[PDB]
Amino acid sequence: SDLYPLPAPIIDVFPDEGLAKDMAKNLNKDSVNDVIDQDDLDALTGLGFETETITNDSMQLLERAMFNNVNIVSVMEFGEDLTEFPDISTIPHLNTLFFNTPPEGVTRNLSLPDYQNYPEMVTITMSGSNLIGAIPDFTGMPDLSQLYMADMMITSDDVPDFHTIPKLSTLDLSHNQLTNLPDFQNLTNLAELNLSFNNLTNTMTNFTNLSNLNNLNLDYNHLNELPSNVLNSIFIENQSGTVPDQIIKQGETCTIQLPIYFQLAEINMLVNPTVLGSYSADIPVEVVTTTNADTESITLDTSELSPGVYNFNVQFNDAYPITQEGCVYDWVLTVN
Repeated sequence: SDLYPLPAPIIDVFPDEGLAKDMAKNLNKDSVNDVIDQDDLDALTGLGFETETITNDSMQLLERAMFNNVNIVSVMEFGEDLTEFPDISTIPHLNTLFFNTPPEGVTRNLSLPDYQNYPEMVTITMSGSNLIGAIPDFTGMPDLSQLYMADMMITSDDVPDFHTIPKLSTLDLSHNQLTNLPDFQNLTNLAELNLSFNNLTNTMTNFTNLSNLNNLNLDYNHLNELPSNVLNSIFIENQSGTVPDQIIKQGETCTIQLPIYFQLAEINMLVNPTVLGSYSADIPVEVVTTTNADTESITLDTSELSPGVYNFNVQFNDAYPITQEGCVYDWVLTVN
């Protein structure tokens, strides 16, 4: 069944320099010429890989040995020609697959198979590498409970409405460029959903069926308004957006709508209640600023301004040391 017969040298069981070297290290043997038996493999519970010459093809050579007790695989370092960890039948009890993120300014690409041979899989982590294609709607991992796919250049078309992973409690899609999200129908046990550092703008999906959600990280997105069904679970400290431009007659005040402020306020997620309305100049110019909760509007006293074109903003949740951006919303106000 492809299984090389034992006893035999590592380099003969695993006929690629890179893979053999790593396998030597995994088995605690000094040489790729060192002889291994089945007991040596039965004692393994984890497999690390770091030699960058390993390819998708080389890594398949792993189905030449039976790994009865390995429950974790960790790709700590890897080259361009390793683009996925394969779907082999020799790791029956694998619980965890982990790609470490590459070094600084090092681009790697990874795809994610619809794995059939790891039915006991619980955690997958591929963060830090560009996703090739899309995330499959997984069929063969009925116990998958954590999935980390941050910093992969994921777009909304890459994310399916996952049907066959009902036990998932954590999902990390942070540091991607998501503009929209599926309203998930069978993630009824999802507890944590991380969507920080994305491109969610104005509004997003108001999740109908996330029965067990505790934590929805929306930090560093561009929402004007938060999804009411999951408000308790939201965390935001920073947020940057715009509100629509306006034209007013000289001497009038300016009022904007901004439900996010009062939503955050309601949920005790404002570090600092004060709102600072201001327009730009050599040094930015402050203006008196008040909040009406019933209309979820903020009013700026723009009544002293001469006719012109003004780059306005509102700022709130400022607590410089620990926030870092605060919440900001810009717009152009024309006064005539």
